[PDB]
Amino acid sequence: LEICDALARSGAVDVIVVDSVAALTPKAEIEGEIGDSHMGLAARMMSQAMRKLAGNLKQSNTLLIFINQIRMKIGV
DNA sequence: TGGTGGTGGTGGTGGTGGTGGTGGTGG
Repeated sequence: LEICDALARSGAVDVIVVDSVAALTPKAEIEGEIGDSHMGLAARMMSQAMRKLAGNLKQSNTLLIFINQIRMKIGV
């Protein structure tokens, strides 16, 4: 996301794509171990990223495309 | 401040309908 931000700020690129938001691990998770909580870090990271990108995208007139994946909820 | 992610198949029910006639013996 910081590559995306620093690229958009320059006004050079006209389209950016992120191949899946289901692959953007938080840092602490990468260096931790399997089975740890790592509760809601991804959500906080994504919210901050949007809050900080919406408007730099506008100024630079860039179009940013996300791809996602389907998961299912238990207990519904 | 900010949400995650689907498990595992179970047990059989009921019987139908009959077809065809051979061969005379003693004065």
